Amino acid sequence: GMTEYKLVVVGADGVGKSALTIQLIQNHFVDEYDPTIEDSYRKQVVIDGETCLLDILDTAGQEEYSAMRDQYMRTGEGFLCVFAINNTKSFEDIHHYREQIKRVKDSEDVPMVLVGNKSDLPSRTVDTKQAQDLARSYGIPFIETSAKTRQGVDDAFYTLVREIRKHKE
Ligand SMILES: *N(C(=O)N[C@H]1CCN(c2cc(O[C@@H](C)[C@@H]3CCCN3C)nc(-c3noc([C@@]4(C)CCCc5sc(N)c(C#N)c54)n3)n2)C1)C1(COC)CC1
Ligand SMILES: Nc1nc2c(ncn2[C@@H]2O[C@H](COP(=O)(O)OP(=O)(O)O)[C@@H](O)[C@H]2O)c(=O)[nH]1
Ligand SMILES: [Mg+2]
Repeated sequence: GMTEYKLVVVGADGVGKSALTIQLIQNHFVDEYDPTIEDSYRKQVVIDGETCLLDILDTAGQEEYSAMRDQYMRTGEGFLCVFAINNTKSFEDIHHYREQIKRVKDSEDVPMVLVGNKSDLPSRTVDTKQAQDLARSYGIPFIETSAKTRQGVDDAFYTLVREIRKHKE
């Protein structure tokens, strides 16, 4: 049977959650995607020789801590916590997203990857060392991405699948 991995992409508005998801799905950079569209997209991929089905939830809805929103986020097996390297506030929000994931999954060990997006841009405000160190503090991997150039896109989603595999085993 083909294993399906449910991946959820989270982070502050405008960090590039949709552009990253669409690069994985379409193999195309989409600079404009309605910031309110929250949807799931599937793609069959080969990761370490195993053909698997990715189901990616690209988050966008209003901040809401209700039984309904918690249950929808709880379907995720692994999470990408995205910030933009030129937006300090998005990096400073990361701990909130991790805390909410741990809470809905009722687990101290949820497969997770820290993603520093917009790596193509020159006006960086978050040092790579600070981002590597945040990931080190949590015991999770860190991946530098650009949805514009496709830098790190497969690395981010594929590392998350590998983290899910380790957790299940
Ligand atoms: N974009 C904009 O403002 N978008 C909205 C929609 C999402 N959103 C938001 C804000 C937020 O803020 C916290 C960091 C902060 C801490 C104190 C309370 N608030 C104000 N947090 C979230 C958020 N946090 O967790 C989520 C999840 C989707 C992550 C996975 C786990 C769970 S479980 C659960 N329930 C939820 C939820 N909700 C999550 N989301 N979201 C702000 C703009 C762009 O304009 C430009 C308009 C500003
Ligand atoms: N230069 C650059 N712009 C990006 C990148 N990813 C997203 N963007 C831009 O950032 C803005 C928000 O992207 P979007 O995917 O809508 O973010 P979301 O709200 O997290 O889904 C848009 O203007 C995008 O063109 C990237 O890696 N590089
Ligand atoms: Mg979006």
